[PDB]
Amino acid sequence: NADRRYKWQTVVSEQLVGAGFNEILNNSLTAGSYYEGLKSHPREMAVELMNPLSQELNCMRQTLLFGGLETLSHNLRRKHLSLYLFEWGKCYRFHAAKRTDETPLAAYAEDDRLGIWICGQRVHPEEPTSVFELKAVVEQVLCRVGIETGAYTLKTADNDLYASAMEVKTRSGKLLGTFGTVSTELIKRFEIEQPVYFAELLWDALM
Amino acid sequence: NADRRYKWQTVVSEQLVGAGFNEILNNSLTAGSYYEGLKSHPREMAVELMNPLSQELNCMRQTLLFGGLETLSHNLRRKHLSLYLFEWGKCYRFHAAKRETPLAAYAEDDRLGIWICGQRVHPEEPTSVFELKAVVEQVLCRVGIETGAYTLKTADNDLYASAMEVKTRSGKLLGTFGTVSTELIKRFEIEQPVYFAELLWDALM
Repeated sequence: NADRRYKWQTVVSEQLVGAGFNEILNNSLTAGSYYEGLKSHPREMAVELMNPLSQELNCMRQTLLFGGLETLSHNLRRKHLSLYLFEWGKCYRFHAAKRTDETPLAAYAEDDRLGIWICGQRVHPEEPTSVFELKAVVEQVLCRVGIETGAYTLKTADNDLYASAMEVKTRSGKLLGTFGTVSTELIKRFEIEQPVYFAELLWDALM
Repeated sequence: NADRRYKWQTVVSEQLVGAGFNEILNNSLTAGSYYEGLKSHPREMAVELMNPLSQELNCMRQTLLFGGLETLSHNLRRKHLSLYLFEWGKCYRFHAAKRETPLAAYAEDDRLGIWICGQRVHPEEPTSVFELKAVVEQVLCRVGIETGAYTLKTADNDLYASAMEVKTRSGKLLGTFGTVSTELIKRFEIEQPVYFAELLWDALM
């Protein structure tokens, strides 16, 4: 139910704002090139527009990450020293068909996500941010919806969006999300001269 | 469901692309100033971002209209003569709740937006609201809604200079189409009539 979930959303948003965050909102339209060669979100699983105006800008996003990188790139150019951002938004993919009886792509799928970015200088002298600050806010979001630290563990991930990342996975085996340090190649691509810590939480799993 | 909704959407999209339309996709983030003064989508009904980076771009859209107007204005001023656009997307708002919560209810709904602008697609003849009416009927028919199933009634919707509501025998609103307000197309520096339909996907099926 959209109204009940929205009430929980704003409660989590209140806590992030309290921790110093800004809310952002990015187009679900994105660049196909962002996804070339990824295994975490393959280019071939992208939902493409029909007869788009641009051949470059023609995919729906599979992750919230890149909209965030763009917003970071943009705001780092404008001299923001310290960026703590979050975004609620839907993501989209095709699932590959298991059998070769119809089409290469079977189901279309969408899912709700919370994206969280910390970059630059720590808000409290020369002190940079770290992934530990991100872990701490991630843990507190889980906490705000009644998920205790004993209910899940952090495991090393193999996610090529990241240089290194932990998956948050419940005692029951529900993937809750991922957080870590965005891969070197991806941050260079968006001309970010500095590390970016990103978490992406699966809202359906937290509800 | 999403996969099923998606399957019908593409069916309709094929028909639109077949009649010359490009699919577009705009941010659900929009400018509040677009909504000042409107009765149809009042500014105060907007779902707002919390502590946004911009005091101007801080609202979620209530209609698909303005993102299209942005898109049109962007492509016209780059010498397009003819623009036929459609977009699938959610819209957002608060409304009065059911008389035990003090809070307004958040609502979201899937919509189809259709814009026609410029020279009619193949003599040098302008496009017209009648082209859009035909398209709308052809979309309705594709999802199994015969012309006898609904009527057109004159609308009072300040997004439009003039517009028609599409409504079922029972009174269910299926959508709205018409000619965009003079003041709204001037505000986006479009120098030319824009014909816009907005269909309520949830009501069609």
